[PDB]
Amino acid sequence: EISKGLEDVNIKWTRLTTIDGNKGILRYGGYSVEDIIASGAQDEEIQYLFLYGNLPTEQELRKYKETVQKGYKIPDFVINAIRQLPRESDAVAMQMAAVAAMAASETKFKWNKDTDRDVAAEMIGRMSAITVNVYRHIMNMPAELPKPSDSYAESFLNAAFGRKATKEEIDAMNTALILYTDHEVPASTTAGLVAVSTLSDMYSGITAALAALKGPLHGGAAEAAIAQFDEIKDPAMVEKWFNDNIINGKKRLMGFGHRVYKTYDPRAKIFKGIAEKLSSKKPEVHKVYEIATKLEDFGIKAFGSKGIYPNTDYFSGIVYMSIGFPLRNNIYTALFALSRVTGWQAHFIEYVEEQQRLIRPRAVYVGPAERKYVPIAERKVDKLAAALEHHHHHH
Amino acid sequence: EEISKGLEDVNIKWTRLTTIDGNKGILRYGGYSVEDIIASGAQDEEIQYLFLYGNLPTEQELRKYKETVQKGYKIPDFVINAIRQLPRESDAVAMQMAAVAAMAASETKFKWNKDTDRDVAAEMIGRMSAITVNVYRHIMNMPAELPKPSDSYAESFLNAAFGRKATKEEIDAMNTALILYTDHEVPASTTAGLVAVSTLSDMYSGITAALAALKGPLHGGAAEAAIAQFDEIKDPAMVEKWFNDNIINGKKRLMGFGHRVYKTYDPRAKIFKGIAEKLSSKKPEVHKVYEIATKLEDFGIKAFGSKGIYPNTDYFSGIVYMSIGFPLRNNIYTALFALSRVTGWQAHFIEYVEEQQRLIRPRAVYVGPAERKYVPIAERK
Repeated sequence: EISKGLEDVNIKWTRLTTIDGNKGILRYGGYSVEDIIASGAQDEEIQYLFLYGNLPTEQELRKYKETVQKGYKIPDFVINAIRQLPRESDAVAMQMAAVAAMAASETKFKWNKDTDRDVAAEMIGRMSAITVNVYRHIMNMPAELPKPSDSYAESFLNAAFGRKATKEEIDAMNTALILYTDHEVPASTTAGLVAVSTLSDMYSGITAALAALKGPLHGGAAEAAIAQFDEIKDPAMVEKWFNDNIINGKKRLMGFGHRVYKTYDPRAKIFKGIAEKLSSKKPEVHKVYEIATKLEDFGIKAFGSKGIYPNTDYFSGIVYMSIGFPLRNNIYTALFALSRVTGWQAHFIEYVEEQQRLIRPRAVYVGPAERKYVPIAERKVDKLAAALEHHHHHH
Repeated sequence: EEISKGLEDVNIKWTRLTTIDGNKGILRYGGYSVEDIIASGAQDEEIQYLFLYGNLPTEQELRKYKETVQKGYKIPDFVINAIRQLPRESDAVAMQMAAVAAMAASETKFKWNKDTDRDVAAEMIGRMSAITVNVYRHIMNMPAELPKPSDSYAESFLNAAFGRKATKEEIDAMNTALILYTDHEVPASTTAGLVAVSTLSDMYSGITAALAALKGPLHGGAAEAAIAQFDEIKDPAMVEKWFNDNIINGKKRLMGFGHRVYKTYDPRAKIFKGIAEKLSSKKPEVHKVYEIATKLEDFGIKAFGSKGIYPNTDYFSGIVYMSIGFPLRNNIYTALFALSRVTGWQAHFIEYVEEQQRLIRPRAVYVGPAERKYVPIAERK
């Protein structure tokens, strides 16, 4: 029997994350994300939580931040690994090309309990520097690096855009990084787990994670929802669009439904609120929000009874857009990777350090039976010669 | 709650491509034994075609196929530079990964389509040659260069890599090597790539992820490990002693022996040994390694043969590569593996996405902390 999609197959144990799909609770190391955000946590604290297993003291957090900020400095050839690419490239593909360059140069990486967390921490800073430069390259802006500031989110926004971000923007970006840190074991995490299962380096693990994330069944989810709202164009048209395209089944309602949440995504609940506030000050963005909420009611009424509700990516694009990030080049998917790099590395360490096993699944053979090899010369037989071979005079 | 450790007993897909008889020691591609394939003198292109199309090509089909592959000999300057801007101490397979990653990014119009997947794969097999040529050249501080069209892919590869006309013996050996490593089971490289294309990510990303896995020492580096082992023995008269001091006492594993499937001589090793003997005999330092290798081989077989532990493909492969002219450094042999295996990878990705597409998304068992209230940082310790 084939375990299609490895669905319901346990690839590892984890301490990091758990989801209650029926109550809609997402917990990091035991802490609910709703509680984390309501308490005003820094994303750095949640990074620390993932890498160390507990929330940091003030001093620990102070030290952790220093280590992360070392990653703000990346070599020029890593930057050039981005900028030498056609500007049309997917943003996540750009991230992949840079980390692959980085994976190649990191010849002194070793899996080691003494250094794994520092390596990962600095890499989270490098991921900010990379993402900043992916964005600038896509926008035909000069290269630049993140610099230390009061928050990791602020350092990222300010360098990405080359301006001082508002407190509200910084806060929204801080929440986004926290909300996308980890979630079960999707295809990106899984691909990375497979790579490090060979004891390949952390960077290659991330590289493989990005390769899976590039696909439209994993990446592009936040962009798809926006494209859907833009397709509707006007709020008065929502029901007509909803009828012509969703109810009769011509296309899927983007940003609805989930493999685990049979209720409202806790991440979506949080993003919706932020989306309302931030978009309210940008007339063009607020319109997208109004289209989104109007569509939301039609979706819940139609699909709510079948456990199909808004997921995290229904409103996340609107939040990113309010902050200042455009739809093009799947930039939102790159923002997802900036966040998810913490979960990825945390899972890789957990795997390699405490439950290491070479990953090597099977395939069921359903091909041709054994047959003798026929040299190319005798493969296309001359019809006339063949027919004449065992022929005799017959008239 | 049971963990499928290493996914070892999990069927991740079906395949029509490859099968192994571990008791007889037979490897079959689309029903054809590699022994029979090599004895009959097939070009690797015929085997690339067998993997991508499901049958051996006619003369006409092969001719069209070669043309598409040769288009892959021209790759953009930024793919080449994705290699050459890297430190030369970089791992060869890592250089390959960075190159394919840049390519994946530039290929913005790739779409999975039953009508075009194979032409894409064919040209990519040619690009993979172009990439490996330049990975080798960069490691050796040689100028960049591209393969040129000829009747043999193996020859186009060798002539571009070394910048000289390879002998027939060298071409044949490389052609055989490409065939022998085309596909085998579903290792971490095939698997990682399968997980990536299961999101419908592009073929190039799929290759990129496969390379990510292959870079690890539990997957890559096997040919190199065996060579390092013959070199620590240094002399052939020193073999018995080295074998007692390092193997009998369990201090290190006998490299290039044993296999998860073959409980008999690896059919790839049998073919490789013959080539290694012939090709190395003409190069004194390499011949020295072959002589160590065969002498060690006898000890291994008398000691471990009864438990079904015999020489595998990586026992002699390094000697073949060295005789052709490729050095031990930077895991170049693993890059040469990737060069061959790129056919099997793409063939598996196509088989999966076209005919058995399913998003790969396994589970993790939670064994972490129970629920706890968030504590603001002011009140910690």
